[PDB]
Amino acid sequence: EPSCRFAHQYTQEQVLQNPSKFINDVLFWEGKFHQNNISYNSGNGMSYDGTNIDWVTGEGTVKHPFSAASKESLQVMLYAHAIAGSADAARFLSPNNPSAAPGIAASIMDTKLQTYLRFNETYPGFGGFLPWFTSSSQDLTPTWDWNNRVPGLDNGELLWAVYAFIQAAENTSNKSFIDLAKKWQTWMDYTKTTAAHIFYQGEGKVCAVTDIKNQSLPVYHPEQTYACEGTSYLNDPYEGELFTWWLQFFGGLSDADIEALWEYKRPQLVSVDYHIGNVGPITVQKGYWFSSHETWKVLEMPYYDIDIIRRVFQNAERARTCNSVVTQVPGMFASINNVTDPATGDVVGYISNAGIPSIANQTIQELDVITPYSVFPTVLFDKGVGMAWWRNMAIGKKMQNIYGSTESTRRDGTGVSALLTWDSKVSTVNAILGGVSGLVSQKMKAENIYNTFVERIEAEYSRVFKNLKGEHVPFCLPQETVPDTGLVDFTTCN
Ligand SMILES: *[C@@H]1O[C@H](CO)[C@@H](O)[C@H](O)[C@H]1NC(C)=O
Ligand SMILES: *[C@@H]1O[C@H](CO)[C@@H](O)[C@H](O)[C@H]1NC(C)=O
Ligand SMILES: *[C@@H]1O[C@H](CO)[C@@H](O)[C@H](O)[C@H]1NC(C)=O
Repeated sequence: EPSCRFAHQYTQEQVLQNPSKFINDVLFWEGKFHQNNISYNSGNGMSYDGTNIDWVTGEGTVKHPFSAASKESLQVMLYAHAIAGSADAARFLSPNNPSAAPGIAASIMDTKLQTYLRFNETYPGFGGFLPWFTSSSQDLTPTWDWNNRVPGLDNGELLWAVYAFIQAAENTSNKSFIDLAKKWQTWMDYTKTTAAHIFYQGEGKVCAVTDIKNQSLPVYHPEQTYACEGTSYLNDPYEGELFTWWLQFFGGLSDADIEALWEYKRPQLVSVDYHIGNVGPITVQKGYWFSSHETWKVLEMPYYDIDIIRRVFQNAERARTCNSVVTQVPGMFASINNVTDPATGDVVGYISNAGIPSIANQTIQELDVITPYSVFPTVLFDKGVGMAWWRNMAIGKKMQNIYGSTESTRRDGTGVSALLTWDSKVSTVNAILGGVSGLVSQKMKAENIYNTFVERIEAEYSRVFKNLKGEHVPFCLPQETVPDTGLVDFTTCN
């Protein structure tokens, strides 16, 4: 029912007055991203990173034929909600027939698993993990750059997503769905047997990227070797922390090695105070860039069951929203694709370093490009405020399309990334659905690792964050709009 260009059909206050109505429109159009040759390959059930859309028409043109376990995790998390019978996930997957959404998720995940297993057979050296892959043909291949290279961070995200999906499928008591869950449990369980050998160097050091001698050789072939790429380790509180937990619970590490994981991580967990103009001080967890993307872990594991953690991450959103108000930015910041050059149709590059410099490890930042998915952590705390920010960016010229929100816009409104990706779109969807931490905590409790998670993560956070300021500072609403400088809405979405 909703118009493609629904964002400017609402006022800001109307979004706050009824977030659910607005979200219902959001989910409908976000759902249109979920099509063959747009966001995934229906032949092998594998994600594509996304696709370019035509500068003028806003229709799919040039797909990204590659993806990674990180995008897989967004797709899988959605399917976890869909198979559990979530009405919102159904709005996304199957709006004209909600009752079919579980079956669609089940079918694709069946097809997907087959593809994962063919990849494992052909490339056993990955030990059941996924590199960046080409998904445009029936069988997966590593992208050229990712031959014999496997990232811990991305796989950590996928593994907890699959963990959630398994629980969701089994919660249905549908024997078909339970059988599917058990096959996925086998896939997931295999990674437990290889994780430490592939990614754990020792003394609490976990490879960010592991270099494989030869991906064609089995994990324990007499010639096979694994080594960390350089001295980049998963040692910080951002997305890589999901993989830390994988090693801890399932990797077969000693108690001394588990202690070493958290000890080596401790110096990267830091309390800092945001304070600009009359906003703050607000005590936050120091970010890498304080890109929204860095908070991803809270959607996969029940971090927010711990009050000190919930309070620290709530503070993040006080800082994030109000920072944009005080610096007069009509959106918020996250790692994102740069604008499209209209003459070529090509994205001009990728902007990793977009966040909030004053509360970041990396202070050298590009802040000319804003993105709707920057709201996903705000959405977890306050759907209304999250969606108000989302709306403010989506009303920018060309920032809605027939597949939902557009990747990104310049904050001065002189350029747009004419692109769709899972990262810029379905991150937000998964935040709207409340993450999968609920499903995960159920399975964690059943497998008696929940109490360990809570004890450990409360200890680590409570040791650093002792004297919170700014907890009285309300979330801020957008005060500036994206300038209209002559860009024209897509002809299929105006
Ligand atoms: C992956 O391949 C290895 C080695 O051929 C095999 O032992 C393992 O069972 C496979 N993984 C799964 C989940 O079937
Ligand atoms: C990697 O192992 C495969 C499988 O035996 C072998 O055929 C291939 O030549 C190896 N690659 C290199 C560069 O040694
Ligand atoms: C993004 O594009 C702008 C021009 O629109 C350019 O000045 C900037 O350096 C680009 N950044 C990246 C990281 O590609």
